[PDB]
Amino acid sequence: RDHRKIGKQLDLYHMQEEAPGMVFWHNDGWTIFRELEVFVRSKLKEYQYQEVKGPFMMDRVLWEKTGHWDNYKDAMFTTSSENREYCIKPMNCPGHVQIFNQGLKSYRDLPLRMAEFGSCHRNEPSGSLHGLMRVRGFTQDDAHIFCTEEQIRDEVNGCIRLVYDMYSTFGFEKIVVKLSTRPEKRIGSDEMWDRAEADLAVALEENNIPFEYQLGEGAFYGPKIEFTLYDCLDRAWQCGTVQLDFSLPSRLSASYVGEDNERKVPVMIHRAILGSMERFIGILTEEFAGFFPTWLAPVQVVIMNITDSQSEYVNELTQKLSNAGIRVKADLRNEKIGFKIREHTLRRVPYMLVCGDKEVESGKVAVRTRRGKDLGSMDVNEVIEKLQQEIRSRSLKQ
Amino acid sequence: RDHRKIGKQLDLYHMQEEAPGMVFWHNDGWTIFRELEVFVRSKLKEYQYQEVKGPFMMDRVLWEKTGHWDNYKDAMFTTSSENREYCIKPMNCPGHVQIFNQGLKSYRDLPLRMAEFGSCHRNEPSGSLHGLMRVRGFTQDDAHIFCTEEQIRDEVNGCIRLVYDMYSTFGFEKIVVKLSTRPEKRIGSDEMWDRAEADLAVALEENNIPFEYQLGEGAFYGPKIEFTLYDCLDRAWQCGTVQLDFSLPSRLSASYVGEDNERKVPVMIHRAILGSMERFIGILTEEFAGFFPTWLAPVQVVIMNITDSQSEYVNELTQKLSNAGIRVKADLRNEKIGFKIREHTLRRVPYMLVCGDKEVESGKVAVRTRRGKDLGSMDVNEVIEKLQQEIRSRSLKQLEELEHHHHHH
Ligand SMILES: Cc1nc(N)c2ccc(-c3cccc(S(=O)(=O)NC(=O)[C@@H](N)[C@@H](C)O)c3)cc2n1
Ligand SMILES: Cc1nc(N)c2ccc(-c3cccc(S(=O)(=O)NC(=O)[C@@H](N)[C@@H](C)O)c3)cc2n1
Ligand SMILES: [Zn+2]
Ligand SMILES: [Zn+2]
Repeated sequence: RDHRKIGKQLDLYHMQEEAPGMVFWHNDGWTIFRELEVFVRSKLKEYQYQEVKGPFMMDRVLWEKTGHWDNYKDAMFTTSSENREYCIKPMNCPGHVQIFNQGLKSYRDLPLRMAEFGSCHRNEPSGSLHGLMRVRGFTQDDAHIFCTEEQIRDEVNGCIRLVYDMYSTFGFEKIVVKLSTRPEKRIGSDEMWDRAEADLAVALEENNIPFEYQLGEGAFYGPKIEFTLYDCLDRAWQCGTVQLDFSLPSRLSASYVGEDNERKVPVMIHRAILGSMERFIGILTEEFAGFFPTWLAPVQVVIMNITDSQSEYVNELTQKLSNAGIRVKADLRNEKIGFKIREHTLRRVPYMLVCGDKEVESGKVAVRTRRGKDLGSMDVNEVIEKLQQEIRSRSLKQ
Repeated sequence: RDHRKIGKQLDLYHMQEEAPGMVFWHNDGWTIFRELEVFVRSKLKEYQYQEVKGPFMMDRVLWEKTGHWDNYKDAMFTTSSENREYCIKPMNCPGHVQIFNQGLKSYRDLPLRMAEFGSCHRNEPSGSLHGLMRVRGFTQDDAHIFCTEEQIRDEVNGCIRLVYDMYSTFGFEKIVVKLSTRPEKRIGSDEMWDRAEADLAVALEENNIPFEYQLGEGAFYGPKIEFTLYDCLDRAWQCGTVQLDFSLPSRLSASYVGEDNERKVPVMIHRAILGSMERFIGILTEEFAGFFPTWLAPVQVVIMNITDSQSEYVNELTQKLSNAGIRVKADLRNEKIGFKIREHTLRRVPYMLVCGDKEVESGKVAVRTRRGKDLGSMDVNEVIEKLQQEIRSRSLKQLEELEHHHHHH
């Protein structure tokens, strides 16, 4: 099952030829995107990240300094104003360094972990575009960690642990790791590349991760660990990535005062855990075949009446569920109850609550699921507490 | 005092010449921006809005169809790929209509209220840029409501109610209101403009809102109610706006099946309540002189020790307040208590919890505020519950406080 077909059926998003590779998130798909942002934020809270927002575009001059112009030119969208040329950012790193560069820094500030849900644009050839997997405008759950050489091992280990921690929520059984080494066009010395590739290879082995080399596929600024997930057709897609950069901070004049009073350039680790939100949503859509776990489901509960005799009770329950923080809708249409149930089932709404006269008298609800399971009559507070528990725990099934 | 000065003082954001009019949001300014998004979302929910995201760019051909190319050329950034020209969006409306246009719509689907925190770029001349108030890249708390002619009154009224509801949280109740009428360069017939302008005036009148006309200041596609807020120099900034558009939906082939199975074109109401997030933060910054309400404050509480002896205790408390959902920092430095209070007052931190030996003993904290007020010792759990309530109610004013700092009484 193809995320593009499911995305249309569940009204998640669309794309059009007036904007190739550019996603229009509809309400329900955007709800998924936002829930993923909430999840990421909760994880970055524990791991102590800042969260920032950089500018959408910056002077071409700045992208010339980083090496992006010489090593990344063809991917970049450019625009002009008042005789100055700007690049729409294809990466968030240079903006993060700009923010790091505001205010004197010392060893006391390191490791400084700086995250952003960063909108990137990369001008992918149109013949290479595919659904949500390969687009031109996407958002990374990005971060750059500024640290000392002595902190590299712990900080890279932290990124690796974050990947497996977050991925375990979604239950991925196939996670293939690649180590992508020096590409033909690059910055930094061969010596720097030797150290950076060895640091990543050793980090993988210390974490007991079998990996394969992907020769020549590293970033222009540094080698990359890539966490690869697989779509329905078993095509490989880079999702999480951890990269070691001994070059950009220097090109952008980043420095701090060390514990020993020597002013030094910080090491920068680049990482994304999900990768791009769009691609990760494509993956989840296929992985679950549109049956999103309850915490991610655009609409968690639909409550239906049999006739308008139960309209008032249905409205009351809907407000009660909604105030409990559940994404709930009332379906009060003059349609047969079996017509309503089938519609919400096909929409993959996890839970459907049916209210007939028996339910109104008892203060209960008849509960069924999108898999056709019939949970019978349940008391309203019990369904609320069960749902709240499954949402709060981000449970994989139930 | 200017929001740009306070912005530096509180490390909210900065700007550089490498990106004129593009904001770099630091952690603490982004915290305020994010909390405003949460607040607006709470209202989108209550008022029954979808929330969507349109793409940054779309073909110039589409922008030509709207009348934006003729009427809005100067302000648009363009870029190209594979011999096709794209406009970076200056508004979110055309993207919303593209979403509406997916799948057959019926009168049953109306009113359809579609919100977006919509990132816009407008190529403002560099000479007229001004801090956060006038930038090139900004985010509107935007929405378009697609409705029938019979629904206009209720839907415009709903937007007006939403403006006063949201502004009341900040203590803005006496709002200056203008009705901006047809500009010299416009689309749509005189008849359509007469109607749209009357509809907005009747809505204001029905709501007992005094207003003035502002001739020729309407959007190219429709007239605008404008809600003005003032900065420290009493300069008038457009914040909230509610607009009536009988032109764009037809230009972009929007339709729905009416009750007699006839094809109809939806009316579109545009509105932003805060305006742009950047401009609204600038306004709040100046209005409160950086004394943001606790729910918005980048750092809500600072816990400080006197000597090394209380460091262990402060850390326990910081962890405890942090698990309770409060934005809290520890200040463990070898500095005098008064030195710390002055710093965190300049940082506008609502509450400062002072921990000496006697506090370690009794499991309590000595509470001070950024307004110089000594609130005595309180129990940790008492402080937590009171902060939680101040945050959840989005209270304008602090514990035991009559009047928050605000420039306009
Ligand atoms: C053209 C195109 N289309 C997509 N759909 C894409 C989807 C995802 C990615 C992608 C996502 C995360 C990371 C990277 S990366 O280039 O390997 N790395 C970076 O960008 C780093 N600067 C970042 C992790 O700090 C790339 C890149 C894409 N590029
Ligand atoms: C150039 C520039 N710089 C800013 N800082 C700006 C800050 C805010 C605004 C602004 C905010 C809200 C609304 C409008 S508007 O042009 O009047 N109206 C619209 O854009 C409508 N399409 C929308 C409300 O649906 C404009 C426009 C700005 N333009
Ligand atoms: Zn990066
Ligand atoms: Zn609009």
